[PDB]
Amino acid sequence: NYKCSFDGCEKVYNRPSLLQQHQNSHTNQKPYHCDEPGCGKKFIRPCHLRVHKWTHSQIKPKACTLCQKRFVTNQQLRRHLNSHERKSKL
Amino acid sequence: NYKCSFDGCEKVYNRPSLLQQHQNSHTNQKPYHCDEPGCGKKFIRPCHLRVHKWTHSQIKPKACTLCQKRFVTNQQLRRHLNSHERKSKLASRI
DNA sequence: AACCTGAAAATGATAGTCTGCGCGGCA
DNA sequence: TTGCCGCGCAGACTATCATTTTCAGGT
DNA sequence: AACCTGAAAATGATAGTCTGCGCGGCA
DNA sequence: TTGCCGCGCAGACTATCATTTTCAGGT
Ligand SMILES: [Zn+2]
Ligand SMILES: [Zn+2]
Ligand SMILES: [Zn+2]
Ligand SMILES: [Zn+2]
Ligand SMILES: [Zn+2]
Ligand SMILES: [Zn+2]
Repeated sequence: NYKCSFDGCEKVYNRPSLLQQHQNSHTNQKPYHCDEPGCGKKFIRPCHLRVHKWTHSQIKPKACTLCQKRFVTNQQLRRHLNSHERKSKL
Repeated sequence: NYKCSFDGCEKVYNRPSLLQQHQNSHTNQKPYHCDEPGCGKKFIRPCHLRVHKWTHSQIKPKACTLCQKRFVTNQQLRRHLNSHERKSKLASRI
């Protein structure tokens, strides 16, 4: 496997990529750049950037059947629907 | 909560003791010493020493139902019983 | 009331971890 | 031709925290 | 064969992390 | 007495590596 050389970490990952992404956390390195005009945000991991890029699309992917609002994560949508339900109850 | 001030660490623990024990990693400190004649081993955490002290005690805690041998960790005993099972099965197939 | 005010909830963005896939390399 | 393995990839989750919006209390 | 010999397995010790408990301090 | 909150401990775990013992290979 692959272990972290950091002073007191002692973490282990089963892939080189995972170790490099973990180590970028100690070195505050964010290889994955948003190629979007005006953003210049950077991220440790490719998933983080794949998700960030949705903030720029005019129409966000996940939709609310009720209020037509749109969202990015599933968790965003579920939290929003639980707010709708808690609101109905009141 | 409790965060590590060390550069680029970014660990977090929910108790002072936990933070202090992590910080023993940076300072290479082993506060908890074995008070046993001739041992003089040292440890980062109190649990590590609580576990070590069993090596000196006359009766180890975990026992084997089969061969009566005794052990320290549960993992030790689980592994030993799986050795018993592998051997019993292999000779039973034979 | 029509106010404010800070608390409470919603919303938004982003960090780590886990699963399962395909794809090349190896034997 | 094989599968067998190491590996990166893509997407999911939870958790965290900041930023906004709502909300209730007192005034 | 009964050898050795190195591989594989057993065994032992020790690092970090997670959960649940009781325990004291308060308000 | 309520709990509510911090807090350290104990038990449990995973994982790693060192040290011993077992076990087949060729001889
Ligand atoms: Zn690390
Ligand atoms: Zn961007
Ligand atoms: Zn909605
Ligand atoms: Zn640290
Ligand atoms: Zn000792
Ligand atoms: Zn036994």
